[PDB]
Amino acid sequence: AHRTLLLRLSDSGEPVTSCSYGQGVLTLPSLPLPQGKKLGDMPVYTVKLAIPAGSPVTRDGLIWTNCPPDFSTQFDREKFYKKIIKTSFHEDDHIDLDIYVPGTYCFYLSFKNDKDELETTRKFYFVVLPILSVNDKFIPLNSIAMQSVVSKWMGPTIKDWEKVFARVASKKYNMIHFTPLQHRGESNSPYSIYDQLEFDPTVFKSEKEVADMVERLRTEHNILSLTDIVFNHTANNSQWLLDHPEAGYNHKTSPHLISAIELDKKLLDFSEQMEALGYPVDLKTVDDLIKVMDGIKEHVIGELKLWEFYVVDVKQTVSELREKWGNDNIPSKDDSTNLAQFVRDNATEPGFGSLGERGSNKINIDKFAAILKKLHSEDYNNGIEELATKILNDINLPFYKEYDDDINEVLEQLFNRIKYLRIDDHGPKQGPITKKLPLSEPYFTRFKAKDGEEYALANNGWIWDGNPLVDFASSQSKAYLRREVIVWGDCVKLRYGKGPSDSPYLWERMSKYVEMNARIFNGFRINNCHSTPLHVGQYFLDVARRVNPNLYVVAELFSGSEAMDCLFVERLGISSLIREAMQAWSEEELSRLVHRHGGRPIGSYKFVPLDDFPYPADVKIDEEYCAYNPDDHSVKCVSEIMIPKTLTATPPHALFMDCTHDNETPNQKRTVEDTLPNAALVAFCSSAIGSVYGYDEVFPQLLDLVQEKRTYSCAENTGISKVKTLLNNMREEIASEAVDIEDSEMHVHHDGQYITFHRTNAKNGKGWYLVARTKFHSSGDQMLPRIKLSQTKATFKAAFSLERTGDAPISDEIIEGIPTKLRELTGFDIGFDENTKETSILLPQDFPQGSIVIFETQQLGIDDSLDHFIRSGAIKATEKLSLESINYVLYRAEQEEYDYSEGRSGAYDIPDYGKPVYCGLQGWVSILRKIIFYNDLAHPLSNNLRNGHWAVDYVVNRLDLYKDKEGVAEVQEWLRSRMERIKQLPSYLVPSFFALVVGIMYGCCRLRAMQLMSDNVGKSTVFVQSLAMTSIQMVSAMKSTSILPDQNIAAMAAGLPHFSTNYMRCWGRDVFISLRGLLLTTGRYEEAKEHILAFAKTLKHGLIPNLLDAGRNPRYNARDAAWFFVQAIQDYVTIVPGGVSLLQEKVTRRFPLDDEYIPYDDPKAFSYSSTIEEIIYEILNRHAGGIKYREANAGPNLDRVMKDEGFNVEVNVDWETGLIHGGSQFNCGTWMDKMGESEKANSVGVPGTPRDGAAVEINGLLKSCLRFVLQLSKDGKFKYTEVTKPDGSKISLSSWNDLLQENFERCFYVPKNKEDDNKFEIDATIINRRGIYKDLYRSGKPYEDYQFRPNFTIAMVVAPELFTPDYAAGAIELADQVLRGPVGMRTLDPSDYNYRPYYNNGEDSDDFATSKGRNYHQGPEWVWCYGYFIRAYHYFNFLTNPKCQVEGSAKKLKPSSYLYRKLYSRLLKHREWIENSPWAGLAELTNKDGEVCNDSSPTQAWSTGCLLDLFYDLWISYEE
Repeated sequence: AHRTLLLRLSDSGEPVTSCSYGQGVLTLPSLPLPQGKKLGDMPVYTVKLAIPAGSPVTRDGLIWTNCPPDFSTQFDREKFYKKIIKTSFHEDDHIDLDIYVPGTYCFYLSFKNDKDELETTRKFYFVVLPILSVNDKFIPLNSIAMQSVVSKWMGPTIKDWEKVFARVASKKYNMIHFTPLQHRGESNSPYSIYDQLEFDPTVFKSEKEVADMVERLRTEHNILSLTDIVFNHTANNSQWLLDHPEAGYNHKTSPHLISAIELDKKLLDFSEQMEALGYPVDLKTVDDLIKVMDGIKEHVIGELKLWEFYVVDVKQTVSELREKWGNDNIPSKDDSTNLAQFVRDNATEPGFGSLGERGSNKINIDKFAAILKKLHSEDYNNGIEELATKILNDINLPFYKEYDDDINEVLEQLFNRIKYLRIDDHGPKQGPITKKLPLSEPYFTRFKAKDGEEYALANNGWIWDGNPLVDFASSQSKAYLRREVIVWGDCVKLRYGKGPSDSPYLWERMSKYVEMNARIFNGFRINNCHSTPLHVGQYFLDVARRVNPNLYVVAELFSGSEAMDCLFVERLGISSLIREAMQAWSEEELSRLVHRHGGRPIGSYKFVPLDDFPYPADVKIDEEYCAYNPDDHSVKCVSEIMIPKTLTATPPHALFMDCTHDNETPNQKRTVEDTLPNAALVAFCSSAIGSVYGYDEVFPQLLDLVQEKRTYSCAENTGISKVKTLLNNMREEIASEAVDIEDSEMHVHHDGQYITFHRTNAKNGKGWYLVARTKFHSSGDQMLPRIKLSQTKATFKAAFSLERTGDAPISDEIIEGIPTKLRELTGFDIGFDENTKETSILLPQDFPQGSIVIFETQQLGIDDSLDHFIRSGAIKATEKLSLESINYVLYRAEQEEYDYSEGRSGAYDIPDYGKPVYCGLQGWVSILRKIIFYNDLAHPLSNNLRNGHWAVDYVVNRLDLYKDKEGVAEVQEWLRSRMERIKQLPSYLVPSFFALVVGIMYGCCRLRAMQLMSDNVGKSTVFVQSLAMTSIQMVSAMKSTSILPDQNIAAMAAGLPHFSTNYMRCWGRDVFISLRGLLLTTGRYEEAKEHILAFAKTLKHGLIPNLLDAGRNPRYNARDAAWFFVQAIQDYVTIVPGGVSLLQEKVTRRFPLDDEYIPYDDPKAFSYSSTIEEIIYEILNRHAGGIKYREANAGPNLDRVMKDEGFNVEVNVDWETGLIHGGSQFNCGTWMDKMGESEKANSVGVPGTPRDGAAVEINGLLKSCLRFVLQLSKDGKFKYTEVTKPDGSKISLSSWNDLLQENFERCFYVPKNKEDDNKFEIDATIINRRGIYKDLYRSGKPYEDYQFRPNFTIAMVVAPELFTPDYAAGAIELADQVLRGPVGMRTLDPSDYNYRPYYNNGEDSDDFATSKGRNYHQGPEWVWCYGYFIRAYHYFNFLTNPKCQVEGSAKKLKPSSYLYRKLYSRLLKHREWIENSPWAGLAELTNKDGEVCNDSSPTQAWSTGCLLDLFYDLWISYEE
């Protein structure tokens, strides 16, 4: 059915962590194959790789992976396959990795660098666990009970072994771990193997014998099997070690140990001659042990040549010097020792500073002459002897000090270990000399080979602390020399190299040894895996997995850190890590160990796709979460939306051993009674568990793996066997339903000698409660407090006490255990309050140390059908939503909610935190995303969610205000029914289920939006869809305002929250700048029409107003609005199908045509009907014919700081140029309309940026309007070409169009060369940078004409014909370098003297430029200008730079990856902003260089709509 996981990658190809579970590994969940199918019938898993659109990796990017393409292909580690990344700037690309067989797979990405070079990412591994079945019943990996048994002590025959099998089968273990079942060596240690390719001839002969015994275990006792595999060493007496001695580190293969060889055999030569030498041998004399090796200083050290291994032979070099004296970096005595080291780095020969031969380090005498020729006496006798001798002696000064530090560690390590082995340090074991025991532990197992030579391999062991990853036998280490090796004489080196080329027979023999056990057993076990080299373990485990595809791997892995552990688990394919419960020194350490492997906290948050995922409109869905069948064994999606289960790093699985075959007995470390609680605490952990044989049967002491020959007793059902039968059988009931990490929860408590373990299943509410009194020591009576479980019922399951009945039987042929009584306990009182639904549990006074009690518990209100009810129905509930109604479910600012609630409601106040930014689900999701990611159950929202049901009912009771709107009623009922069911749960579970219901409904709403919008939005990246959701944030119906004076309908707000209510909401300039991005790009055609019709009614003076008071008394101080309005009409007709129908739409006009007064009530309002066709011409003709007025109701009651002359602004056209002028020095007719008001700074009524005269945007939009109506008349959709002049003259629209074409660039452009200043009208006394397009033509203050501002880019976008390309490309490149901030566009050139980029509206200081906000447009970085900027930056770079073009499919020149990369880099700060903002949008304004402006509006309509304009450009022109 559906076995697909989603693996999202970053912009650098790295996998993204959906949750923070800690340092982990991309492990895929162990699940049964679909019923009936077997390996190969279908992909076991499919990893969906998600690559971000436009990321640098997509540039000629390839997905490499070592995953076989099909089941027929064998797995090769280093054979990677190619996958083509489908590059797009809008849509992410998904690439499936079909996996047919378990193993270790990895992937990396190759792409074209920014340097046009090739680059590669890291290799990223993910493991697919094996499928463990016994007959035809699936064994989940975390339900494994492993009994580790040792072959030596199981008996003589196979039938004597099957007696042990029947005993562990009664204890209901399902896996047996075999110590190496092979031929042992001269020590009978199970880990020193004679020949790895034959089994113990005492027990088995052929492979068939051991293989049939294993298959008998599977069939008769339902028990699987695995074995220890030894890679690091072999026995010291192997007949194949005589044939192939190069398999170990010898003087040929590893020459550096030659010095260590001659020191080890300098002790096997002294330990035998230890009568007269070292005369007091076994005399236990601490005050004479000095003398014991004070003579060794001369017995070995003095007889080892002062060690020429380091030191250059001084006189044998002067001999070699005189021998061959005939054949500008030179120092002198002035660099005393640099002269010496000059030879060390310029005159030494291949192999210096290198341990190997006795005379390995030497000198190059043939070029020593050429160097010494450019020196002193060209004749040796003259004292060059002593000179070179000192030069050489100076060279050997560091080697001598390297020697003294070496020797000190050689003997300091000796007189410290000699003590412990024999002398009573803490563990005594005396002994003088022999061959069984010597003086020095053997360091180099020596023998004679079949080639006749006397070889010298060595043993292996473990240094105390030494990277536990380096080879002490390798040349990098000096441990065998300085005697820093704790050796095992039983075992001998195994020298693997960089591959099979360094030791061919060793790699070939271990290959057939590994695959021999892989044919038989279900898996392996690797002791000291951290010491086996990585490339060695990877190869042989891959060979094993080719034989046994379901190979289960256990490893005792204690590397340097958790990261190194995860890397080994990643690459090797380890399926389980060994944890030892006996390592806990105290009760607190045991509860902490139990805490790590117990599970997740109770009431943990559940993952959900939120506002960080793409929501493709064309997505498959489980309409009622019902397309699942239990026999399919599919991994389930989170909700009705079929976004597959996420693949995230999880901690490597664990196999918790209450006691291994290497650690001491409970009897030894603690007491015998601790065997019962220590095993119960381990068995309650949500992982794999195991135990050594004898732990359950309470053997007295740890069995010596080397010496002991006694056999396991046949005494059945001793000690814990009865309890382990109960525990293992209980875990078999649980294993059927528990699946993933979010599905098993835990609470663990430690109170003195008691440890509480509460195991809970998060799906059904079932659980187990374990009370375990530990017996680390007999430490007096201790009473445990009353146990209180909230909203839970408890049931007694079982209870036991373990008591010691005397000491252990002493025998010489059986290993018998300490007698133990197993008494069942009673007295536990379980009280249940039928009101508070609280269960109390009291322990009885007869509960001695070493006892346990188990309860079956069930959380109230939870059943198996809860998860289905919460995850279903939400899509059908959103079926009737609309792009308007979604605004009331997801957003609504607090002021927006007061509008509907008359100021009673508002946003929920989270105590100790505050209120969510929106009232709807977005306000919750913005807070919940970080909470779920970190499982922050301590967050104030998490605390409040379990403290009461207030937030639960707040989500449902809000929608009573908007119940009548489309689809809101059914959305509320879904929330009502689900939240009602949630309140019936225990309090501590409410937060997890609250965030689950909210996220599910939020996802269904966000998907509903993408479906209602157009394809370009509904198929794009998260960033584009996040931008598009701002359209829903701003378009809402209100009560206190609207866009129509008669009705309350949807109205685009300027920004939230401060531009949302009353007249502060609608602004004509803001509406029509954002109309194309928020409404046309998204597909809201009918809503964009309503806004055009609404403002068309409010035309006066031939001008569209900025401040719209819903069409009653609007403010007409906007010289910009009318041209953004007539441009939006052009954008409407260009995009909307059948958009020319808008021109003949008839709006009821309002204030009379003759620029009359204010009669909203007088019947002269609903009077002269006007079509959009005549409204456009009414604007074009009224500007040309001349306008002269003073604002209606002029006086303070409109602008109480504007001056008397400021109220009479006006406008007309200079017909020698054809462009529009207007404004004055007391004006603010443009978008930079900050009016001063500071009385302490003396600026009341002074505008900060009046833009009088020819504005670039107005003239650019005018040219766009003229070009629009000209082609419109060509198609018979515009009747008019006559334009009246104040006198009465007439000019055709084409002539006015050509006038700007001939004169616009002439007036505004400032040429780079001083030569052509005589053509572009420039007074060079007032100029700053050339190559710039002007900001204003003939303004009041002429220096404001030649200022670098982002406004000229509006003209470049709407009227590109006005620009010669080379001038426009160079001018916008300067803006990229000078005026472009990270998110906003600098409103004024930083090099200017008026540049103040910090905006503070409350400043009272006496600064004329900064006080009370005059800076508003003189430095601050605005985000919407960035949209118009990057739109033209894309356009003119695409036309100018040849690097920005590449071949177009079917011959249509498209942009290049070079340009897409430059566009993508400039939007990263925007995608970051909308990602990490409580308001899901972009700010209106930003202080200098990205600094947050507190006074800026957090989400603005035209800040995002201008970015959506860019994406629509790239889509509508290329993506066809």
